[PDB]
Amino acid sequence: SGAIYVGNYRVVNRHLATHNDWANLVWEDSSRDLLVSSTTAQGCDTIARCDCQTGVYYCSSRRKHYPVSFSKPSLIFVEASEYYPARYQSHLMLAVGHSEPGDCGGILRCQHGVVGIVSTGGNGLVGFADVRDLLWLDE
Ligand SMILES: COc1ccncc1CC(=O)N1CCC[C@@H](C(N)=O)C1
Ligand SMILES: [Zn+2]
Repeated sequence: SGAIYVGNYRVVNRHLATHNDWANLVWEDSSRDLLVSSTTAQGCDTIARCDCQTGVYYCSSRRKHYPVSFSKPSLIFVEASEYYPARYQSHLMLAVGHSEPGDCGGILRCQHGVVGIVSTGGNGLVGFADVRDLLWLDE
């Protein structure tokens, strides 16, 4: 679990979005596993605007943060779940690192701010849904 709170928006994994998220829907993209909903309270997370390929992510299944090198956002094949059939997930960045399904939502951050959130994993890899291209989150 986990979310990013920026201005009047909450960014979550689309597969973990709640009824309140879908009733206050701003934007969603199944191909990215992202959903953004509106909030009443103001958020203070800073979104990174950069091409960093190194950062730190939170891993809830280890109660730890790990430093990683990650790939640039791209289309990557992802196995089926109860949420999606097998498909290419877009804007996904991969790194070598531990993850489990409940780790989705953990933040990846560089020195500039929030880069994205854990969205996939398996076989010792972890994948993060990028948010740095969503320039509208700041206005
Ligand atoms: C962090 O995720 C995991 C890690 C290890 N084994 C499995 C997982 C779970 C996983 O990959 N999922 C969860 C359901 C949505 C899927 C998607 N984005 O299409 C990804
Ligand atoms: Zn950066």
